[PDB]
Amino acid sequence: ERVVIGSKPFNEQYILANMIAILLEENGYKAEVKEGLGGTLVNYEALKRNDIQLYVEYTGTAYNVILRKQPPELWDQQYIFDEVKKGLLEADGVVVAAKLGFRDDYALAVRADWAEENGVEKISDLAEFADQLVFGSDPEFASRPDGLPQIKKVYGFEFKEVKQMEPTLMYEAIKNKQVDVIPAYTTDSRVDLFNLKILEDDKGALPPYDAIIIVNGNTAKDEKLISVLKLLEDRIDTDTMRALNYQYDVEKKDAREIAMSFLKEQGLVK
Ligand SMILES: C[N+]1(C)CCC[C@H]1C(=O)O
Ligand SMILES: [Zn+2]
Ligand SMILES: [Zn+2]
Ligand SMILES: [Zn+2]
Ligand SMILES: [Zn+2]
Repeated sequence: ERVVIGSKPFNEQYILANMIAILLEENGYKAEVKEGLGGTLVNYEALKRNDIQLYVEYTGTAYNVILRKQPPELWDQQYIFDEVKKGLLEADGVVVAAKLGFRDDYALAVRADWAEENGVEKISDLAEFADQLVFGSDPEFASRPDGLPQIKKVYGFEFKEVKQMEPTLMYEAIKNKQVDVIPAYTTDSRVDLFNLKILEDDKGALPPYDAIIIVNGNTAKDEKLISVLKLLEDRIDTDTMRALNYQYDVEKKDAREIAMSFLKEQGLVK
């Protein structure tokens, strides 16, 4: 069988898509990573129509963006998981094959020297300044229901200007003062490297984003394939994902080679 794996445009998507490809290839499959489709909704549409067979999604995204479910009073990681697994199955036959073992959350970040000068530590501290700050979005956060609309609704403010750019460009943009705030990805060590400060989400606006492998209904009938995917259950924690991402964004290593090195070290390929 030919297995096509989707990807959103950033480090860990490339790495994990290649890591899954390698594992599937080791178990008799022909696997390929498909790049360039776009973001969340284009990948999920492609999965439903069988253009792709699986990709790496996140619980909070599936809940808010795909299932368009209503935020509960308090975010609970396992509740959101349980409802995404039920909800994806009920709606489109999509199966949650595995939990990878890490969260990659959106977290609002600013420059650390500015934050220290202004006593900013939490998102609600931004209220004073927000209408004078430029927001640098990735392709999705500005328009997603759990993005800037959710910050507006929960915290009661909007930024002065919104610019959108591909995910990896956010970190240099804020460092170089092209923007003042970004929805940094928490598995990206460029937050520390470029002297940025992640702010506490003190009013609990944003959900947990636990990485999960999702598979379309027809592909999931393949029990051998599902069981290869489950070899990765809980195997990748946040510090591991961050290390691998660094090898991609800073060391400029090829995603296939980063994945291959990890699989060998963990004994998943000999
Ligand atoms: C992983 N996230 C929740 C944070 C980074 C991009 C977004 C998503 O891919 O849904
Ligand atoms: Zn003002
Ligand atoms: Zn588990
Ligand atoms: Zn670890
Ligand atoms: Zn070896």
